[PDB]
Amino acid sequence: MKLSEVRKQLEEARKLSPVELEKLVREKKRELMELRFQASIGQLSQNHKIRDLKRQIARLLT
RNA sequence: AGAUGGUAAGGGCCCACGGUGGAUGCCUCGGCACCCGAGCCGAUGAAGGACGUGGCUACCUGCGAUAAGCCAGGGGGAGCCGG
Ligand SMILES: [Mg+2]
Ligand SMILES: [Mg+2]
Ligand SMILES: [Mg+2]
Ligand SMILES: [Mg+2]
Ligand SMILES: [Mg+2]
Ligand SMILES: [Mg+2]
Ligand SMILES: [Mg+2]
Ligand SMILES: [Mg+2]
Ligand SMILES: [Mg+2]
Ligand SMILES: [Mg+2]
Ligand SMILES: [Mg+2]
Ligand SMILES: [Mg+2]
Ligand SMILES: [Mg+2]
Ligand SMILES: [Mg+2]
Ligand SMILES: [Mg+2]
Ligand SMILES: [Mg+2]
Ligand SMILES: [Mg+2]
Ligand SMILES: [Mg+2]
Ligand SMILES: [Mg+2]
Ligand SMILES: [Mg+2]
Repeated sequence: MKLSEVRKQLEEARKLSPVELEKLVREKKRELMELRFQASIGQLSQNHKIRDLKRQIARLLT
């Protein structure tokens, strides 16, 4: 259901849009690295966080 | 003084049981033929690949650094996160 949620947020991301798109993506990107960085060490990772964040990025990218 | 009976190191034939081997029968996601349909794709980068892509992934499948996926329109009505 998280889809309907984030979607509206993105045309909502039309304060600055292409610019905030980029700002927001870059952010989600870091969170992703921070994530897999901790995922590699083992004792700081669950799971579904990644794929959810991965696809999260995708629709932002759209 | 004479006679003709036992032994099986092993071998043979037959019976029983077993090993090995994978024929025969049954089966079938595959193949074959015909008939009907349908019949082009590419510089808006094809056909076909290489590399990559999953939290743990060797291969196959799918996909392309948005990477077993992204958006929207239909379908569908309880399961789903390929093998
Ligand atoms: Mg721009
Ligand atoms: Mg994933
Ligand atoms: Mg955009
Ligand atoms: Mg004698
Ligand atoms: Mg004997
Ligand atoms: Mg003997
Ligand atoms: Mg056998
Ligand atoms: Mg042309
Ligand atoms: Mg050109
Ligand atoms: Mg191709
Ligand atoms: Mg990999
Ligand atoms: Mg996954
Ligand atoms: Mg990984
Ligand atoms: Mg890996
Ligand atoms: Mg592959
Ligand atoms: Mg990615
Ligand atoms: Mg897929
Ligand atoms: Mg999956
Ligand atoms: Mg899983
Ligand atoms: Mg399953």
